[PDB]
Amino acid sequence: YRTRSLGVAAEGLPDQYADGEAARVWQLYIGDTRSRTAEYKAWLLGLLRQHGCQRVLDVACGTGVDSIMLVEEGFSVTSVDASDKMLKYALKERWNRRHEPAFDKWVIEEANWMTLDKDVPQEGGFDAVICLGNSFAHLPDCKGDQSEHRLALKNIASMVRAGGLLVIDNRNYDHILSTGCAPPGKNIYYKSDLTKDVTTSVLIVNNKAHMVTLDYTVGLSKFRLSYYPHCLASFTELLQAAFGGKCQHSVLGDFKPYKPGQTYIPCYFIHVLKRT
Amino acid sequence: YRTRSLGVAAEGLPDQYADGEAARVWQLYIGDTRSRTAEYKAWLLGLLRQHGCQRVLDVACGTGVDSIMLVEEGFSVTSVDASDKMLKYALKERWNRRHEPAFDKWVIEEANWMTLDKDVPQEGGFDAVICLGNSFAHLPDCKGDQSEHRLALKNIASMVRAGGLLVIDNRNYDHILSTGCAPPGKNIYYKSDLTKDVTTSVLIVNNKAHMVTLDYTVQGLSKFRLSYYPHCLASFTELLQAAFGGKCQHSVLGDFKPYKPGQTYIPCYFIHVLKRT
Amino acid sequence: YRTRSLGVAAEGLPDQYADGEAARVWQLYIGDTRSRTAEYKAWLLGLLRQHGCQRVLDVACGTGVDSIMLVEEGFSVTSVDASDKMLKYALKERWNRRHEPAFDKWVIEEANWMTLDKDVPQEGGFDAVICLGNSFAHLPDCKGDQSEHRLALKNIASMVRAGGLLVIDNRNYDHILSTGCAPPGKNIYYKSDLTKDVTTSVLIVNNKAHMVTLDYTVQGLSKFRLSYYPHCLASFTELLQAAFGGKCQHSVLGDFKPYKPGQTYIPCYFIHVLKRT
Amino acid sequence: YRTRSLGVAAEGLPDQYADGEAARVWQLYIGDTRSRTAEYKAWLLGLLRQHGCQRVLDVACGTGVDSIMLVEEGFSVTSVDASDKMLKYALKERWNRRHEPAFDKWVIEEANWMTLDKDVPQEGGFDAVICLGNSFAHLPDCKGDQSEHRLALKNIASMVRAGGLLVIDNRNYDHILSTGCAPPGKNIYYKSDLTKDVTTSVLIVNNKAHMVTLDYTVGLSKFRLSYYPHCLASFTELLQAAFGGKCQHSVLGDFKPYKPGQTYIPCYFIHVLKRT
Ligand SMILES: [Cl-]
Ligand SMILES: [Cl-]
Repeated sequence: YRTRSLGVAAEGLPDQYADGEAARVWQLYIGDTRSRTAEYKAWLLGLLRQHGCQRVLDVACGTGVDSIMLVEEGFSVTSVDASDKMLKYALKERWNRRHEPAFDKWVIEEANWMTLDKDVPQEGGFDAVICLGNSFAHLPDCKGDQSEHRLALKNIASMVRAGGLLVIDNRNYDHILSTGCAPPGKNIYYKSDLTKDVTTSVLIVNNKAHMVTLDYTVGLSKFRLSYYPHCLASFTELLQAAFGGKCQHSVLGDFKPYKPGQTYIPCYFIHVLKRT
Repeated sequence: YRTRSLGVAAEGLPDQYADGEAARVWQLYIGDTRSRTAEYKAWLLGLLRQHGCQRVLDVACGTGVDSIMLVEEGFSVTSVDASDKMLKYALKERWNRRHEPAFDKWVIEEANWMTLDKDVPQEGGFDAVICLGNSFAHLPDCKGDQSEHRLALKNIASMVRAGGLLVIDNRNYDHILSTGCAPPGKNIYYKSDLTKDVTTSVLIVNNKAHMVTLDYTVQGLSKFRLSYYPHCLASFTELLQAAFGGKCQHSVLGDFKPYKPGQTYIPCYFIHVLKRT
Repeated sequence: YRTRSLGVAAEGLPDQYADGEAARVWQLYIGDTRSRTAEYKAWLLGLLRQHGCQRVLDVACGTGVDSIMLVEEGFSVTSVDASDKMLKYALKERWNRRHEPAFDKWVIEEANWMTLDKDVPQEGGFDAVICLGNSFAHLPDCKGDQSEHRLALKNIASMVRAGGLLVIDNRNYDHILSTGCAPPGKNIYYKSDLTKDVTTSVLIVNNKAHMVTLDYTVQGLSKFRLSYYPHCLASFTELLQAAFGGKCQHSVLGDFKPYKPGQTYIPCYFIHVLKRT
Repeated sequence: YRTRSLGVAAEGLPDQYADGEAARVWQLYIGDTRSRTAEYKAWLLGLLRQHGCQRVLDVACGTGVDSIMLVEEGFSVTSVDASDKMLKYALKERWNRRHEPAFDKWVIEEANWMTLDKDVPQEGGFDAVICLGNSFAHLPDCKGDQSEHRLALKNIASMVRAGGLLVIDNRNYDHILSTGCAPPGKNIYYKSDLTKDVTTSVLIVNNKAHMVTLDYTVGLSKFRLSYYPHCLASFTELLQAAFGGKCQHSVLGDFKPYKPGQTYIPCYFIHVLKRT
């Protein structure tokens, strides 16, 4: 005897967990990203312009910060996320700036990886599809095999029109697994000026890493966030497979070309594929 | 071990209970409100215009259907709700119509009854504040006295300018308690063309009704639960007076008509109009 | 992720909720039963001996206080309960006194009302089956008709031999519903010397009382919750007849005395004695 | 609106989770131990007799199987566990055999590691205290440091009278961690004739192993059980510390003397300490 079904709202009632002490701290986290690094912007703009990208799909746009840059830089952006809770902030921003012609043109919609094909509006499909900030790692492997990772990837891939780009990244889980730590301050896209401590939890199921759970401490309060530990060799194969190997594929480590065995260990691997 | 804290989202992940069978059926419920009845529109519009209301605050605006009407009729509307889940549909609509001047001027924001004074923007406060559709009954009495009902009301009241209206209703809980049924099809504002069954659950705590919970089945057969505080007429009226310090004129309608104690016709909803003096 | 499945124990680990604040206060409640009133003993012993009862089945025996009396008075008692948590105290007692011949002969076993026929050992079935202290009211009506009440009763009935008694009671739910209070200090079997406050919660589903839940505070101030099905007198009586196919004699006591409809004195408990014919 | 507080029972009502599909399968597990191995009995009896043990405390006795043997072999046994749910089976057995003088004399009681000193009845304290079958591993480290392991051990230690034995064991977590598997069929005390599959989950917190969770499949149904991963070097130190190093201490691997670096890898380490 819950008083309302899980997931139903009520006029003038806060949705189920809005008021919780973890939420009102999680919103500090979701919004401490207000400091794009110079090196990131220079790289992304550089790559999209080099390949002649005009219409861009930004998947898992979150508060839309990456999208907002693209809109400002002259691109034709549609931005999607599954989370209403975060999409709300992008939608807000668009609205304040609804008066600027670029922002009138900015398309923001709900979409889920698992049904991406039905969700997104376009015809032709995009010049580039970007999925940056390690968002793909959010997707759990509940099934057991990786049948959800395969389907999500093939849906994102399908968004890429012949000669177009998929630009997608993962935190260096190779390094994470071997040290057993996901330390703070390592975002290459946005730098935080927030002090944090992180507890790293690695879950190994039947001798295969299966989840990395981060317990953040940041006025002092706790939130939890969880990740699928994508290893470089494996993620690469997953990406190829989404295209049927009809793609060229290169690997960056922190925006610079990556060579197996190099001495510098990157915080993130960034995969750029062009559909052939 | 939860893999994420309750109430935290993840880029590219549905928020906690979005895909549950009760949710994707609740959205069917919450978008039934699509057939405003003729005499509702004619009464509301008539009252606002009788008292010269221009600036209107719509509290718990839900998908914003009542607000959308007001904007379409020329009013200066601001619309609030605590539920992001619902405010989503209103914001959507405004966006589609952002091209019509009236909709550019429509203000939509997050607010909670418990902090309404801080939350809403304005100076100095509305011609009329409308809270209709029985939303106030959504607010539970967790603390046990009715201390929360007192504060909410007092906050809504405070939005009302000198000379202004508070327009606020309740389903007829007197009738509900005495027959122990809150049956379907009774909405006087929007008529459903959806078939439903309702189970009605009345909770009495130490001899005072404390909660009415409704378990809907809707016709693909699916279920959801929604809960209410049972505001009786004599009580709610006192509560409303108290929100104004009695410095108000108050009258009671039953289904849009003047209501008289002991009349034979039993109204589905009581609707309270108060003017601040 | 739970670290162990719900309901599995671990060598050297307390079972799931043993150390919770409500448990270690519930045990204070469940061992209040330590002051049998004089007129209870005198009525029970009197009835059993009037009808020549030797072999007795005590159903929901809890800590076994009623059973311990019967054994001490010379009866052939078997005692059952579904709750391991409670059966623990009875088993303990038997063990301490395992040296007295009467206690060597006392049978104590696990049984569930839903399967009572399979569960209890015997051939051919008891002189009297006693289920007293309002335990039957513990059984919820989850399925909605009273199908479970029917089966339980029918199972208990089946334990009764030709010529035998079923002795079974209910707190007076008629009174409870009509005043909306189940107040403390009313036990006619055991008197507490413990101070308590009770909150009474009545759940009505589609116009039929479906549950009474009691939230106790006990005087170190601690809280626990316990729930009951509200058996009304007219109804429970029909249910009991039906368990025997009407092939039974039935009478109703109010607090150990013959009960007559419309009398002025309002009993705390109704106690039903039925003899199989 | 739970209808009754968590952990309260009701005359003629099954305690909270008794009826669950995991429980009625867990009882198959708790009772598939009806086949003591010959080698175990020969070792334990041998050791207790060698040191002249008469009064024995069996901690975490579970269904009492080890205790029942001791009672049958002539010892003065008191047997304790925290779990009513399992203690119930020992108590049962005693009762059926209450007629045999040895079983009249058998003391069975409730006790918790954390308060063992107050819980157990004795004066002098025991000739040997046995905690076998890997039960100590059941005790989680919720605190974070190992302050509960330290207190439990010092309580068990305190049960041992001058010149007496603590005999206590752990599954080989060294091996478990390094292979990432806790496979079935490896009990050296009791052999199962039950077919099982096990999923092994290792949880590493801040680079220190913290939990091993076993999901059993055994008519096919699932239960879960969890363990603290005690490593040999560390557990040894913990045991010494419980005595203040005023103890001699040897290590067996599967009942045979254990030598660091030997080629045979044991399933269990068994610690025998004598208080000096
Ligand atoms: Cl107007
Ligand atoms: Cl007798």
